[PDB]
Amino acid sequence: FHSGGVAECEGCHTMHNSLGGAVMNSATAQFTTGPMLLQGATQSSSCLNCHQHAGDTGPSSYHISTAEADMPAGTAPLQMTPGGDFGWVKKTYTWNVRGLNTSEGERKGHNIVAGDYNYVADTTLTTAPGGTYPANQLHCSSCHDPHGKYRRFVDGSIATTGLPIKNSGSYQNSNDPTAWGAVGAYRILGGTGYQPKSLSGSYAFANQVPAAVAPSTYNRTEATTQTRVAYGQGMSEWCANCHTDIHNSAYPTNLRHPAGNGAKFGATIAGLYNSYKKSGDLTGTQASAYLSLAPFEEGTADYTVLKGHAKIDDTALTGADATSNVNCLSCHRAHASGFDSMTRFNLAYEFTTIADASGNSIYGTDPNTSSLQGRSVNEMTAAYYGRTADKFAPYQRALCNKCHAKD
Amino acid sequence: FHSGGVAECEGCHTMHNSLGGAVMNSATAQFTTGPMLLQGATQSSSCLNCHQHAGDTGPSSYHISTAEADMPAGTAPLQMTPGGDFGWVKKTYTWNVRGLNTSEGERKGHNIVAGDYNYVADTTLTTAPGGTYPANQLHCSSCHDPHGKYRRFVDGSIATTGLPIKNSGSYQNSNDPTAWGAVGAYRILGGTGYQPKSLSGSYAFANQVPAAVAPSTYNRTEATTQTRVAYGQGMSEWCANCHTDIHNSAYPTNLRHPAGNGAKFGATIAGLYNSYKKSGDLTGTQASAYLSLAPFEEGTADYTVLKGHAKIDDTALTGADATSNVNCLSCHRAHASGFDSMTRFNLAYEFTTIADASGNSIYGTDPNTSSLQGRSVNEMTAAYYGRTADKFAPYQRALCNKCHAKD
Ligand code: HEC
Ligand code: HEC
Ligand code: HEC
Ligand code: HEC
Ligand code: HEC
Ligand code: HEC
Ligand code: HEC
Ligand code: HEC
Ligand code: HEC
Ligand code: HEC
Ligand code: HEC
Ligand code: HEC
Repeated sequence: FHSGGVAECEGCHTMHNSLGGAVMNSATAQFTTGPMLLQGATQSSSCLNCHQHAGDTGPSSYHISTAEADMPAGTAPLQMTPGGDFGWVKKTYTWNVRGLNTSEGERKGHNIVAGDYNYVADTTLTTAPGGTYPANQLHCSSCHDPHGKYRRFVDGSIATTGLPIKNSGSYQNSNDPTAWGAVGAYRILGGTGYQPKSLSGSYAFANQVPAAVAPSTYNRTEATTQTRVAYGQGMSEWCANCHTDIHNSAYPTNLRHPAGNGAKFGATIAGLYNSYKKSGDLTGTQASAYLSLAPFEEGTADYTVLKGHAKIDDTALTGADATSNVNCLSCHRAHASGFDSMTRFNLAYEFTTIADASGNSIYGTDPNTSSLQGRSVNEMTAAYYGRTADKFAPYQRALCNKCHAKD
Repeated sequence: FHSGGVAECEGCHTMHNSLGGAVMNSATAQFTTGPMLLQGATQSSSCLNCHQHAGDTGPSSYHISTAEADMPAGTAPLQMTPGGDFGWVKKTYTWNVRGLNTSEGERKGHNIVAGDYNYVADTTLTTAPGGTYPANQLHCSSCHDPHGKYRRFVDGSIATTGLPIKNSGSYQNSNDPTAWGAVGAYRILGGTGYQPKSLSGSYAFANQVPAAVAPSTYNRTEATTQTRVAYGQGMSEWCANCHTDIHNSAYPTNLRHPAGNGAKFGATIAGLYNSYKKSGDLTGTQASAYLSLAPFEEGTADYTVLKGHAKIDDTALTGADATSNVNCLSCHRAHASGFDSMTRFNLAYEFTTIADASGNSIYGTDPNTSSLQGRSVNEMTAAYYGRTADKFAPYQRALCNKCHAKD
């Protein structure tokens, strides 16, 4: 559809809301289209009309959210992207240990605005924490560039114009940009000047598009092999481009957890990342010890090495480096994850698992517990992207001790 | 929260000092956390933000200090732990018998550093008496391990890694360490190599974690039954691990009061411990004669016997043994006690009580006396953990004649 840049130009837009007499999208009546001539009531329904295919038997191809008619109150959202399902924003859990605990769905993700799909905007976070960016204006075109104008050339520069776009910058089986044609940006997100016309403020992006290489055929379970995304240089600065006061390139002279190009691993931290396998099983290696729940920047922009370190198979499970950096997106899965702060981690209880009597592991036996937190064992399994009770310690503590071994 | 080891990982730390837009701890402004990313101005406010619940009607659950808004100048701190309240460090008493006497609150406890709770560091004791350990650096993580790394295995060995942690080593209704999972240390204190990263000296712990079994539901008055803590082997050596020159395993070849594994009771001393009930009432027995104000090591590490001799009820009031040792923590309650040298004893006046005219006992009638020492009778009662004028002799001398009968 997109193929690096702008797409089939009626795929998202519509001109008269009519094609063969029929309404092109029933959210608005015929002979009136909607906002910015799009197919939908908002700027995100024109994304969610072929993304979010209603009716799924697993994470299929490129979809990023699951229809509400597919999920009851007993199952998890059924698409496993590196961004995660937006269906997690409509999950409010109530478990009754020593009182009650409400883990509402507002805190689990970016509440995009989509009236026809009941994606209500975030009510508690009225603006972005860090900047002045509104949450009643956040759409899918608010951080992605829907036209995909941003290119990359043979010298790695990124420009809004010049040589035309031939394919996507992600997907390691892509092509290199030539002297006659450019390759589009990684996951066509805007940068260094991007602002939608629908915004009436000084909300211009001032950070470049993040260099990374995602793997093709990425919607998968991670019970067998892990999804390695290259995450090269500018992911933390791009997340800082709208959450201004959050990133931290200098630790400590800000007293925030470091995230940026200057947020290097120590030689101590990189050894603790490579050693950690389970709780107390500090026997890991440089190679064959990687966790997608805590990635790192590997802070170069050499796309040959980035396509080398981007593989669906386990042939590229190299661990940390002393010169490796810290992502924003190390914790905080990008779209939504279902863990009350959009993080990849269960941080509301002290150990993420339960050992059943003869000591193998489970996630629990009952939603009304403190360890499992008002959900099924299948929903906690799918929240860890199909990672079952094994690959973890039986009483494994919170997974953000990966690169400190504070166990 | 902790459950033997490291906890809900945002329970003490914070990453951006923001959650739902609001500041996670108002001692530091938003988008800057504090020292070591903790919730508070110091490393102890991140302990005292859910410990020390402001507003109490007695010793409730697990709290260790009382808020200053709960105590006037007429009442005592209201939590009775085996460590004692840190509120006792802010009690300066002035009684005017033949001049005046100032019993300042610096001498009554470990002055931890907490700027938001006005716990000022100790000014007279600049370092630890016995070592070179500073008092301007003492925090709750300075003698406890805040991550609780130290484990114990099925063979009683203690290691920093190996099998993971499932529960606390204290609390006699705990579980035994299995071949698949370890039990955390007694009262998660560090040992044999513990040193915080915030210290820039050679202050490494070289003594093991003390073997003991504390009783569950311990915050209580002791007007009815006593709180028996097992206190097994290494409490005196662990207190020696930072107060180096103080402990004494060989008496006399040091001329200090003995405290250690080699500081055994004599056959004379163990008989004097069992005989002492009150002043002059030397009629006690082996069984049914125990005082929590003067415990002993019972110097084994057999945790079955230690959980046997750890009971809130009076079913385990066995007295001394000829092979029993002497704690540090026999005198000197651990956190703070309010007796000008952190001891469990009133050692500033010759008899701890007053007989009122027809000879029953009181603690006094007036703070401006020598027997009651500038405090209420209720504050002296709560300083003895709710022990009233009875259970004592009417003119009972200083309680450290328990195991000598030097009355
Ligand atoms: C100028 C006054 C007119 C009139 C009378 C019509 N158009 Fe358009 N049109 C455009 C595109 C891309 C489509 C197909 C997809 C869509 O509707 O968005 C159409 C469709 C129609 C139809 C119906 C055809 C059908 O199959 O039902 C009719 C009757 C029609 N148009 C009439 C594109 C454009 C424009 C592109 C910017 C312009 C201008 C117009 N049309 C203008 C007109
Ligand atoms: C409106 C509902 C949409 C749709 C249809 C998509 N997005 Fe996003 N997206 C964002 C970021 C930072 C990434 C990259 C994360 C990573 O690579 O680890 C993505 C990725 C995607 C994909 C590719 C699948 C993937 O996980 O890589 C797709 C198909 C996709 N998006 C579609 C950022 C955002 C937002 C930032 C606040 C917003 C809103 C959206 N995306 C919205 C949408
Ligand atoms: C990389 C540059 C970023 C950005 C833009 C954000 N984070 Fe974090 N975050 C983490 C945790 C554990 C929480 C919840 C508790 C806490 O704040 O300590 C958060 C919270 C946020 C928010 C606000 C959410 C809210 O409910 O108010 C925002 C806007 C945010 N983050 C942005 C954890 C981490 C990390 C773990 C080590 C990493 C790295 C980052 N976040 C990085 C970023
Ligand atoms: C910062 C204000 C804290 C907090 C919240 C706690 N401590 Fe301590 N502690 C120390 C020792 C040697 C013990 C065991 C004493 C015994 O078992 O007899 C304890 C015990 C505790 C407990 C359990 C309650 C109890 O009395 O057993 C709790 C909840 C607790 N602590 C919390 C030693 C120290 C210190 C040594 C100088 C420092 C400082 C602190 N603790 C600080 C704190
Ligand atoms: C880089 C991909 C980013 C990460 C990681 C996060 N963001 Fe955002 N963000 C924006 C707004 C207006 C909000 C409030 C709306 C809402 O919360 O639904 C947020 C919120 C978050 C949150 C908190 C989610 C919660 O409700 O608890 C997290 C953890 C988060 N964001 C992480 C705006 C923007 C934005 C503007 C165009 C960008 C590029 C990003 N955010 C990027 C990231
Ligand atoms: C085993 C639990 C211990 C007992 C019993 C005592 N200590 Fe300490 N200690 C340390 C410092 C730096 C000081 C000076 C700071 C201050 O006094 O507030 C102290 C002080 C004491 C005192 C005197 C209190 C007074 O002001 O009169 C007593 C009676 C005492 N300590 C008993 C340091 C440390 C430490 C370093 C990490 C450890 C493990 C201990 N102390 C342990 C014990
Ligand atoms: C609303 C304006 C959006 C946004 C923000 C995105 N899409 Fe789609 N999309 C479609 C298909 C078939 C694919 C895979 C094939 C391909 O990428 O060429 C995608 C992929 C994406 C991506 C990933 C691109 C990358 O470089 O990896 C992104 C970021 C994305 N989309 C965003 C199909 C449709 C479609 C109807 C056929 C509609 C409408 C949209 N997409 C709308 C949007
Ligand atoms: C600051 C880093 C600290 C330190 C040094 C300690 N805590 Fe806590 N604590 C909390 C709760 C609910 C309990 C009882 C339940 C349980 O122990 O699992 C405790 C208990 C302790 C202990 C005793 C442990 C033992 O093995 O007996 C100790 C030594 C201790 N704490 C030290 C709750 C909190 C909490 C917020 C919910 C905060 C923050 C802390 N604790 C912080 C600290
Ligand atoms: C889906 C991937 C789209 C395709 C294909 C095209 N457009 Fe688009 N457009 C899309 C969105 C989600 C928005 C809203 C942005 C906002 O400001 O809210 C737009 C907007 C426009 C605009 C408005 C001005 C601007 O955004 O700067 C114009 C003029 C526009 N689009 C033109 C346009 C053309 C010419 C396209 C085909 C070659 C085209 N769009 C395709 C989503 C999508
Ligand atoms: C409260 C009980 C805490 C929890 C839960 C976690 N941490 Fe912690 N941490 C805590 C304190 C009081 C301190 C200060 C120690 C000092 O040196 O002053 C720390 C410190 C750290 C550090 C610094 C390095 C070090 O102390 O050796 C790190 C890297 C750290 N903490 C990591 C960490 C992780 C990964 C945690 C959750 C799994 C975690 N901490 C929880 C108190 C508490
Ligand atoms: C992919 C790496 C990564 C993960 C995930 C991560 N951290 Fe860290 N953390 C680091 C690095 C690197 C440092 C900097 C160490 C240094 O400066 O020596 C650091 C520093 C810290 C510090 C300050 C320590 C110091 O020495 O000053 C704290 C506290 C901390 N992290 C907490 C956390 C918490 C809590 C989590 C779980 C939410 C977490 N981290 C997850 C990599 C990580
Ligand atoms: C729980 C036991 C315990 C308590 C409390 C205790 N002592 Fe002792 N004390 C002993 C033991 C055991 C010895 C060693 C006796 C021996 O070596 O024969 C001893 C020895 C002594 C000695 C040396 C006696 C000798 O024979 O050499 C003195 C003096 C002394 N203690 C004073 C005190 C004082 C003063 C207090 C009150 C602060 C006190 N003790 C509290 C147990 C205790």
